[PDB]
Amino acid sequence: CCNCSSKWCRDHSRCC
Repeated sequence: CCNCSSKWCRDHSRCC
């Protein structure tokens, strides 16, 4: 999935 180091990842993905 994306990286939790970027707000986009936390917003464009629920893997965080």
